[PDB]
Amino acid sequence: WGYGKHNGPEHWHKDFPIAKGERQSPVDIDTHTAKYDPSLKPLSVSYDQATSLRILNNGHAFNVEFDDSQDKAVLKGGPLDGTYRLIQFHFHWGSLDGQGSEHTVDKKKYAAELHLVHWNTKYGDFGKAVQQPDGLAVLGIFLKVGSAKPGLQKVVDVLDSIKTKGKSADFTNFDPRGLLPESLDYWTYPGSLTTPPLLECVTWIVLKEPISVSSEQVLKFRKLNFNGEGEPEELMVDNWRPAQPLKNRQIKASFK
Ligand SMILES: NS(=O)(=O)c1ccc(C(=O)NCCCCNCS)cc1
Ligand SMILES: [Hg+2]
Ligand SMILES: [Zn+2]
Repeated sequence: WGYGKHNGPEHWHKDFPIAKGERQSPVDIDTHTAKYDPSLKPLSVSYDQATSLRILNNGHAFNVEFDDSQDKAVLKGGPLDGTYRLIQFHFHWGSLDGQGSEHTVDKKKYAAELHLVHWNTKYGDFGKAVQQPDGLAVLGIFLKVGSAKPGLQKVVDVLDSIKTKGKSADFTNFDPRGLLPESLDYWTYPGSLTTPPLLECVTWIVLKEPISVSSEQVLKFRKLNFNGEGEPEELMVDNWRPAQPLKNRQIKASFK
């Protein structure tokens, strides 16, 4: 599977039937139809004792992995019940600034979108979490083009080393707090993974406030390769899945 005409999102259903399920992601967030929910508690993002380990190019994006063998960088509060451990984070971006985010706000697409992945600790491990309806919590954050995001340059500078599919490199002491916007106001709804196996186990928390990154910083994302070393070069761009039908679901807001 991939993002090409012949193996892109419109073909995924052939191997992963759930692609046409009842709670798939991403989706369009209709701000006026969203319901401000007063019962929603505050989001509690605790990244102070976080430990990054490696950065890897998996052929569809690059993942910064974290040591989740202890509660070090966790997510809780908001719509969640229980603690979720941060396992990794990746992005989805476009070939042009006007596209790239998976989720959209009133049909508006951003240049990229960050996914901080967390799994519910009551299920023992990531593999067990994906066998549960409330197994994962992904914190989504939109990227717009403007000023440079300082907390992003360490990531951007390492991309030279992970150009092709399969490469990785040590990436310790990275602080994910530098990728968070000032506000934690969010939209929340029950969805899925946006890439196969597309399992429906995610409680999506998409933040209202976007972060800014320079034009220079996004380009470097576009220099990565989908292919491995010694194969025709395919620039890793447009690695995003379009909005899916909302169906019998309502998006709730933490603000008004
Ligand atoms: N895009 S996202 O943040 O929603 C997202 C987050 C995590 C994964 C992930 O871990 N996929 C690997 C599936 C392993 C489970 N074995 C099932 S067959 C995918 C998408
Ligand atoms: Hg699930
Ligand atoms: Zn993702």
